[PDB]
Amino acid sequence: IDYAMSVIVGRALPEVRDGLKPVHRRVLYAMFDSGFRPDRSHAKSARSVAETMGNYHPHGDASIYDSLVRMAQPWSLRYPLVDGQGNFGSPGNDPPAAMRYTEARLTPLAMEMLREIDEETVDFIPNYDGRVQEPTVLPSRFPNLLANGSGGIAVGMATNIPPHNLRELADAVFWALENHDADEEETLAAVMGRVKGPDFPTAGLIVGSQGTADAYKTGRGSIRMRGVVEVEEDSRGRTSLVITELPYQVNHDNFITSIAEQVRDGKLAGISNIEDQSSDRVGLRIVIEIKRDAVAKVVINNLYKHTQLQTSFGANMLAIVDGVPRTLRLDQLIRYYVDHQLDVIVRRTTYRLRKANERAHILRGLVKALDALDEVIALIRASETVDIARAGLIELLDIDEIQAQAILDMQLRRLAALERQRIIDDLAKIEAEIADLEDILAKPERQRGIVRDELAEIVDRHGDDRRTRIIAA
Amino acid sequence: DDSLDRIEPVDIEQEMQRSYIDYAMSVIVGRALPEVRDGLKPVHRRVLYAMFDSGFRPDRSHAKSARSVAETMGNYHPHGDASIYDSLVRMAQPWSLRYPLVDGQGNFGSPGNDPPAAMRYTEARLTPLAMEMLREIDEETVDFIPNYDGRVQEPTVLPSRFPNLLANGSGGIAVGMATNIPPHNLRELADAVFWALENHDADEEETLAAVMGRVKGPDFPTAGLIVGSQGTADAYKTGRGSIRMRGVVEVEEDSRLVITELPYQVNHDNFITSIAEQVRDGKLAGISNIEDQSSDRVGLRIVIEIKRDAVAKVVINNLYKHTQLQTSFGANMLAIVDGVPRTLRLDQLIRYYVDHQLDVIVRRTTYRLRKANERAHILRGLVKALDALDEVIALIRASETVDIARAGLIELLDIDEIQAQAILDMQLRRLAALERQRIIDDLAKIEAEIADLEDILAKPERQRGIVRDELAEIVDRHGDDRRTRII
Ligand code: NA
Ligand code: NA
Repeated sequence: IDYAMSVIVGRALPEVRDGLKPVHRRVLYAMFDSGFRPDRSHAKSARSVAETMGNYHPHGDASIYDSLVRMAQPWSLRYPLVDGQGNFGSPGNDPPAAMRYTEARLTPLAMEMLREIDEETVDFIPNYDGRVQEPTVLPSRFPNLLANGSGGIAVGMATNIPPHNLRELADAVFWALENHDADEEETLAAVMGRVKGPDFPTAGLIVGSQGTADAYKTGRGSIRMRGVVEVEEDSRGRTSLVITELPYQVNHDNFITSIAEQVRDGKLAGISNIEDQSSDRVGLRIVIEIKRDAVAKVVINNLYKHTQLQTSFGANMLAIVDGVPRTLRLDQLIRYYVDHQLDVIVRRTTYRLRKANERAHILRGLVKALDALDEVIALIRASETVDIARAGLIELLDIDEIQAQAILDMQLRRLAALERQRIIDDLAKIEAEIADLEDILAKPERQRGIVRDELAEIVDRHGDDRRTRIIAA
Repeated sequence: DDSLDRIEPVDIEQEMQRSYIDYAMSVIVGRALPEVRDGLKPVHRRVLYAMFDSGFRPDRSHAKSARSVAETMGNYHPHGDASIYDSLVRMAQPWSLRYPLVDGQGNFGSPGNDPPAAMRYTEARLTPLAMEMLREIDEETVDFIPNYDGRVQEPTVLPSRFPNLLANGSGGIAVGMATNIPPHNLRELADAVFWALENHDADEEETLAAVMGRVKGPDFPTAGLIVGSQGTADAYKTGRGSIRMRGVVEVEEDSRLVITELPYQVNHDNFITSIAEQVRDGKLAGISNIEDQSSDRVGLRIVIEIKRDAVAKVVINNLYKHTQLQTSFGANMLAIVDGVPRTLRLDQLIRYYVDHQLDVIVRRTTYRLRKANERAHILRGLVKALDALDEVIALIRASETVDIARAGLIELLDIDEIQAQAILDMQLRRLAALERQRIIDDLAKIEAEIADLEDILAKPERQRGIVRDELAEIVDRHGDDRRTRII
């Protein structure tokens, strides 16, 4: 039926607001709700998988651990959300260890995605069995969809958003925050000016400008990615080619294999031997030894030709906007994100203000009780029951049942001189807070300034240098 | 293993390997078979405890099985959900367990080949009997140990307020050795236990006879009939025996052969299949047609019709012969006692259970006694404060800080820091007339409790009487009529 697709496209494509699919959102939220934060010891992955399975994804589905694992791989995510410990696989064919052998916890950036989620910043909905509530989206204090990108298949409509530099994106966002009046085309230009292009975790080089611009303005484009090969004098002492970087998503093992197989086919003469000298110290380092009668330049170009040393990234900016799949331009992605940020901020202050009032209400009744301490005390001791006392206090002080209950819940230790003053002082602080909150609600410029300052803090702390180099040649 | 005369470097490695195996498998066996005390294997114990720790109690709504499977998987059994759900499911089937521990809702399968629904479609919760297995587990009644990752503690055994191992029985294979204990009647077992409680001085031969006298034999949840006495007796006195089970066929006619019960563990579908596949092979001539007419509200009903020629029950006898309408239960009372597998006699099973019950009770009393004292300590200081209420109140209001107040109170009342902190933690509502009296009354109750507790610790007869009364209560509520009929 019509809702069939609406569900297939839910597991297939990412939301534009946080850039996540239901699985990942569930996993992250589960870890959060479990307290698996960065300032705490890693927890066995089985714990996270289990918390997700029982509350949100009731399947012995391998897709849970698969999501947890992937969000931990620095070669897959430009900005990882999971902090892994143990065997989480490799850029090659080496498979990850079982749930029970690995440990995981959230990264500081992931903590920014969940920031203030308990302050009604996003809409929650009941889970599969209706016992608990789950988030439809995360606050996403940092532009995750564009930062980490996304890749998924729908009914022939598969998304393919590339990763980007956090510092750059933040610049584009800051511009959109100040130029709220601007029109799309005026914005499309400013954002395209700040975001130089994709920034893959694997580094490498992007060759050209067409693919990028096409993607940013038409939501579709072919980006030319190229590995990084160095030329070295070997112990031969002749020439050896050294590939230190590969294009995004290129499997190291499959790559080396294609070279050896392509060679045997006779398609890659000039090559004497291939050897992997990679390591955590040296990083990627595939040494290709060329024959003494060979030109480095010709071998290189033949590599670009017959291997993934040079490959294309087929960008397709397709995301879910209000439950409907859509192909977007960079300016739309940016505006939809900013809108969400603003929505989060108003909702946050709306919530804080409500709770601030409830707090002040109680305090006003505690202060009243203080000004009549001797009376309330005698009244309470004279009362045969707490009910009588509750009723007597309401009458005696002119307060409601909640306020009257707060007084009866008060502890002896709060009667100490400095304790009593603390109640007074608090009341003043709370009233001042309420005012400031009401001010934010009244001024859209204040709200805009808040998202800007908070985002700036985030970029200062977690922002990093660009990895992928753009080559106009 | 092997033998000695070699003097080689390859034989040093051979000896060590044999040693590691012995140690290795001597430990694996501790898992394959059930413990004497609670009758459970680690999987089941973990599942039950997880449900308990989650609050999935009989007095609350069923929860999706996936929740139970998940709680188990993450805290105690991180290997997968297959083994877990299978255990949860098995413990909910009234045709498998004489006394189910899990209360299932939805498709938990059938006595035949119909498979259960997925964990997201079924719901489950603990039965009242399961709640008895976990009774007082939070009062240091059993030894706990850290779990796989050391983040949480898990039980090595459950309090087991009812004789589960003998009640529900058990069947497993560890290392060539496989246990096979049959289920029994709770009311009967309780009688045997009550006897052992009163006749603590009795000897093996006497106890054996006394218990064999109260437990008439296995009582399968699938009812049926046991033919003979040798098998049963053999099992109860040698820990091994062959018990003959028989279905219940009550033939009828037109209007123009009805099997209503099958032996324990006999698959309904496989049974009917064996009949048809054999008949068509001519091996079972004299049968016109088979027909399943069972349904909830009627029960098992397999209709078998004979040819005109033979209206003889000789067809019944041919059934007993070539089908599972009559099959044997190979009893083998093998359980884990102190980490070591052992074949036991009914009296040993009974005494080891009683010992555990007694252990649980003194441990419970010991714990309750400690907590009471800590409680009485606090109360004594709250009462003191009450007798000087006006003073303590003025003192507190005069104190510039809670520290000053804490110090002032210690002096003023002659009490320690803990007692002095309890007073400062006291709430206004506790100053109400009836509230104040409640503190006084409590102190008297606590002191009385402590005394009684200390008494239990001193008297073994009191401890024995406690397990007897509590067990009696359980049998009155959850005990049920016998199902299997003997001879
Ligand atoms: Na008021
Ligand atoms: Na005292």
